Amino acid sequence: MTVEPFRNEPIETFQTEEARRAMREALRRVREEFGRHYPLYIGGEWVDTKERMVSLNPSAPSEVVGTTAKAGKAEAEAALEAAWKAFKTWKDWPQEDRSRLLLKAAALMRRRKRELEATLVYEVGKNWVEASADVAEAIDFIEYYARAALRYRYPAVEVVPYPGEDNESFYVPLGAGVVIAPWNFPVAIFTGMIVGPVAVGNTVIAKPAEDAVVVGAKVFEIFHEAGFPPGVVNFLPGVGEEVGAYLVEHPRIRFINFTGSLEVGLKIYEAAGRLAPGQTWFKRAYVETGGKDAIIVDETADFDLAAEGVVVSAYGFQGQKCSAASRLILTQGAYEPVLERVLKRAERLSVGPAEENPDLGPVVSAEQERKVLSYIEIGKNEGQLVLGGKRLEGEGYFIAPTVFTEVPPKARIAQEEIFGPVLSVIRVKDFAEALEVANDTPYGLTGGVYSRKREHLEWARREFHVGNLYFNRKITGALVGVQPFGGFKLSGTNAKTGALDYLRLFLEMKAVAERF
Amino acid sequence: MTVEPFRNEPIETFQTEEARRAMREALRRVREEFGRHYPLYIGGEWVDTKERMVSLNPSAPSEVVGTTAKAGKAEAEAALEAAWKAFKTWKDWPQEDRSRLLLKAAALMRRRKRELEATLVYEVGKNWVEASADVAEAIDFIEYYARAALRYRYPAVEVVPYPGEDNESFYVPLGAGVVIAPWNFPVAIFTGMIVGPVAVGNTVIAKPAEDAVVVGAKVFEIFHEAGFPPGVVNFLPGVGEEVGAYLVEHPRIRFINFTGSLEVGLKIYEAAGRLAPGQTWFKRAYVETGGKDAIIVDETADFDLAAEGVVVSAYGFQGQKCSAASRLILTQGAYEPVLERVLKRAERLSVGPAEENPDLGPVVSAEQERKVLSYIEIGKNEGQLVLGGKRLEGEGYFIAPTVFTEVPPKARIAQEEIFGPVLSVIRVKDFAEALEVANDTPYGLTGGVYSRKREHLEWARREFHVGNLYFNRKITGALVGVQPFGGFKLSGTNAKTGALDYLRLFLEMKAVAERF
Ligand SMILES: NC(=O)c1ccc[n+]([C@@H]2O[C@H](COP(=O)([O-])OP(=O)(O)OC[C@H]3O[C@@H](n4cnc5c(N)ncnc54)[C@H](O)[C@@H]3O)[C@@H](O)[C@H]2O)c1
Ligand SMILES: NC(=O)c1ccc[n+]([C@@H]2O[C@H](COP(=O)([O-])OP(=O)(O)OC[C@H]3O[C@@H](n4cnc5c(N)ncnc54)[C@H](O)[C@@H]3O)[C@@H](O)[C@H]2O)c1
Ligand SMILES: CC(C)[C@H](N)C(=O)O
Ligand SMILES: CC(C)[C@H](N)C(=O)O
Ligand code: NA
Ligand code: NA
Repeated sequence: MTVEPFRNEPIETFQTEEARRAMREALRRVREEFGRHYPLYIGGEWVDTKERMVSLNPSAPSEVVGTTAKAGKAEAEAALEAAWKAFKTWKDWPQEDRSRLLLKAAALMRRRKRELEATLVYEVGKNWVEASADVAEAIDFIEYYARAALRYRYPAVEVVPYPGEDNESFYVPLGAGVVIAPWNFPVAIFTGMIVGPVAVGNTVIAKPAEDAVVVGAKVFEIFHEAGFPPGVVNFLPGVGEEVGAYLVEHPRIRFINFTGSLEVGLKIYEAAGRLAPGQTWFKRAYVETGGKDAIIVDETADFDLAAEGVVVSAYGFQGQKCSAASRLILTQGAYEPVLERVLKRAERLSVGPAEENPDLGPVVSAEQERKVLSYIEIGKNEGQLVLGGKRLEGEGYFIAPTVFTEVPPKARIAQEEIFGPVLSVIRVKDFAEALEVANDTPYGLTGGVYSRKREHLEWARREFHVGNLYFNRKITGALVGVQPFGGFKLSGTNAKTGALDYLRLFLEMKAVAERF
Repeated sequence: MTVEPFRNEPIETFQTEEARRAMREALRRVREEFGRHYPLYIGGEWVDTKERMVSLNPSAPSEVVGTTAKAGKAEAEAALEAAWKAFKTWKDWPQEDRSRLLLKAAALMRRRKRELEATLVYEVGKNWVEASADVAEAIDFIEYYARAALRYRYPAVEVVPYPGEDNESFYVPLGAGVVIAPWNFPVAIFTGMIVGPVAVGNTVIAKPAEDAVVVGAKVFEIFHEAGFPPGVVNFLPGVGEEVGAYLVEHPRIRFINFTGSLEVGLKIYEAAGRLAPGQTWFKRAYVETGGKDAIIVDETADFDLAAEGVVVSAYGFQGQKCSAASRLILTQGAYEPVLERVLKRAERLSVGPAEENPDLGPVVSAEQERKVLSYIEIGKNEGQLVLGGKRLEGEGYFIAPTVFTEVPPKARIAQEEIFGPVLSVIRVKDFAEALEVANDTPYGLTGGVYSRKREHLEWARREFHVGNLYFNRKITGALVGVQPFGGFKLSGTNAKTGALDYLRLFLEMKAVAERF
């Protein structure tokens, strides 16, 4: 297979009339389709259930974006049977054939990109550019993994020769596994976690997050149209603690690919270490969990550039990113100039229904709103509230951009992942103390430094202990291929997505010697 | 660093007068030192304890071959402090400097190979060639990992460029971990599991098996002379379920590298999946466990070649190998010709004190003797005893080469790892049924096929589901570099030793972007 070198899918900014027109039409058609029902997808067919999952518009939660079927244990069992049956033959497809199937799925997704973006707008309250970045990242995962998988093809392993023998080592896929996905990047992360394993010959049962079931179904429409053989990919919208846990704990699930909260990731990793009755392997579990990500700014930085990057990092998609800047660590000389600029920029941010393309749409659900507002109340007794801290008026789950300052490094709001538009500003003496504070959390996902001092940058390169570190730019929006994504510590297992190494996680190696 | 391309250390056959003379000298030196006490090695110094571990000669168990100190929880804590203190600077050594240190250790080990082999003979009952293969493999791990580590050096990761930015991804070591080692290859596996992680910048607390504490101490003499910085490698002989479990469960242990029984591997993997109080990472655990390994012979095979390979595979080091052929699966046409040849060959095998270079020495301990004899009793109830099945005269734990025939595929002796000189012979209709029987165990470590039929060999290449498969040769003695070693299913986590991939298991990746 020979294709053009990988390039990232451009993120639409909607600055041309042509792009606005296309997006307006896409939003109109998605809105016109509110209330549609999407079944499960098991063994190559759409399968309905009596029970359903309801997906609300967080900008106007009286509105039902759509419903899906709901998978329980019986549907999990049907999906397992379909996936294992498919694995038997899918594993034997030449890699080039599997990679071409991914490339077809990528082409179909690209052709439906405005529709998928519009679905994210309505279903999870992304503004237009956040929706565009999500979809472009999904396309990037497909394009990237399609190509990366060829690097593992038979027989890929470099071995030392031996006289009178052929020695051949090669990779094989593991089997049928479960993918359990978050609501915050429900096209990008959902797609990536599915297609990586599938590319190299595994089969997958995919469990979308409850708040993002409709867009998960549209991804499955694409998979079905592309023509993945029956059983290779299966779609099981349902309750995480029910069908999700059932699959995690099952003796016949080979691997678990999870992205989500630390709380859930911990349970999954523990469960994966147990031998379920009748289980005949050691389960692999990849868990990519939260962060409490900091940007450090020292007195040498471009303060205007820093303030802009902090505001993008903290408030992009309402701070509902594992990569979001939730801590701003300012050295003494940076404190006043940077905080003043951040406050000035943040107070200008618009908040409203996502379809209007505001700076911030709503948070995703009533439960998320409750948790964020609760953390705001906690924060009021830990640090100094200097901006926002309020729910805004309206049916949708609108929360104002919020800033606390003089926050103690050990405060709950400086340690725990809030996952909302809440920035905690921490004042430190110097760059050495900035690094100490940056590192002193249980997490290690993303981080940033704004500084012109080469020695501070290079020190952070060595010692700011996060998996994804950025200098003089935003700490969100890691690009597939460019920035292998994944963290340290309680940010997860360091499964680097959008990197060659990712696919090795879903392979095992055989070594076969023939003595002639 | 530029060194000669990797080659495997030649295994001494002792066919020359000089080699025999050298072995006799080494045996004499080692036995003159049977009085020796070997302390713990913690933070660059030998540290003694009140309590001790005693090591016996399994060929003459009234003879003590040495004693060592005995690590408890306090010594585990001391080793942890030392290993984490050392990690802070050892991680920052240029890879070339760490690799040179391993190369020095390999040179020192090679200079002491006869002494090490003689220690294996007396301490764990290896005959001369089994001892030589063990030491040569340890040397190989050091030479191979020294070189392989350079493939990961800063900045090793292939990433996609982005305009106006430097994007740099690179590997870093994980931290301090525990290595828990078996008695059956107590130079090779002990050395490999330590030096792989250490090569790329980790530090290690090593817990040798109780039956092989003395030879483990001698490996540490080599590490000390090579000049590993204090705390980089630590030696903690002690009780598995005490000090071993304490380290496995510890919140400050970053990774576990284990080779041993399934029973213990299951406990370790389960424990590793738990977040210990105060733990701030997801532990990595690599567990390489047992096998129930089969050789298939069909009616097209060279029956004499097959019989020789089977006897080597089944009874080499008394069958106390995770790779040992414990099942012999014969198609109808192969059954009589191969079984008659195997019986003729096996009945000629000598058994006695290991230092006399018999075909078989003793099993390693009174406990192993009890286990093997108990399985022989079970076997008498499940199949037909046709050879051996008896303890042999003398204080040493001598057990005759044993063959059961007409063994049902689901018999305990056809399913459970006996780890002694006990071969179970299974008659099957044809090659398809042979593969079915081969695959139907909880294990998947090694396997073999004797056959001249190309289609049967290539069918097995695709479908005989073991990590290390061998055609028309013995299924034991995997060579570093040549045959990446590690299995499927309950044979462990497929951490392929003696392969480039091994070192990646002890690394995490950081991605650092600078926007100019
Ligand atoms: N590290 C990363 O790459 C990354 C990326 C995106 C999001 N996240 C994390 O995701 C979190 C927000 O996502 P979320 O709210 O969907 O997370 P969540 O943990 O609440 O749920 C994630 C998924 O797990 C399922 N689930 C819930 N309980 C389960 C259980 N006991 N067993 C099996 N499955 C279960 C849910 O139904 C959902 O599909 C944040 O913490 C964020 O940091 C991390
Ligand atoms: N897969 C492989 O590469 C491979 C290679 C060699 C040996 N083995 C296996 O090794 C086994 C024989 O070795 P063994 O008898 O030394 O194995 P074992 O499991 O009894 O002990 C192995 C090591 O673990 C320690 N240990 C025992 N209980 C422990 C506990 N609960 N927690 C932590 N550590 C504990 C022991 O003290 C020893 O150091 C066989 O099953 C064989 O198949 C596997
Ligand atoms: C998907 C998400 C984690 C995105 N790649 C980011 O870094 O913000
Ligand atoms: C050390 C041991 C596992 C050896 N390499 C073998 O295959 O027998
Ligand atoms: Na929704
Ligand atoms: Na001994």
